[PDB]
Amino acid sequence: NLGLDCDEHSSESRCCRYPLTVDFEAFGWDWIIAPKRYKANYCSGQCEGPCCTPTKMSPINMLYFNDKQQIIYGKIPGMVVDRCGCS
Amino acid sequence: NLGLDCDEHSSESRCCRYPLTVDFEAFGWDWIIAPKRYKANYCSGQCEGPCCTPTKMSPINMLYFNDKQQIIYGKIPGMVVDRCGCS
Repeated sequence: NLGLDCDEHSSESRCCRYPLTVDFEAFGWDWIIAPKRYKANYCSGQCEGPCCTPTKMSPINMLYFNDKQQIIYGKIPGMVVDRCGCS
Repeated sequence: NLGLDCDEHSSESRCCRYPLTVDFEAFGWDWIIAPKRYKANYCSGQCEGPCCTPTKMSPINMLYFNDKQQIIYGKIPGMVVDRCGCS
């Protein structure tokens, strides 16, 4: 398979990956220590039914408080869109 | 500029980003606690300088020992190839 990577304001119409930064403190996800922000990206474009959606995801390593007075470092899956495709 | 994202054995001749897993444990980089391996990717393909090279990079968050008996969590830049292009 083949994926496409675009900038914002590109003229590509096909299903493409675009940049997007997620900001945990902006949503009040207070229990996260780091990172406070990260580039998650997102998918958009014509698939002409099938739609443009993540076909590959990658993890990020996070430092956060849990429910049990612990601080966790852990690899959290499914956090970054690595590729977009029609499905 | 538009980037392409390939699987291994894709048959694409153009400049494209391919998957690649870096394994710190395999190279004995013993000051790194986590992650022991991660998806860095790489760039390969024809550009008809111009050479197929990374054009966007992403960090990873790492846990490691330093020179001063300390354990460090930090955002390490330039660790993941996010986009490949001809330049």
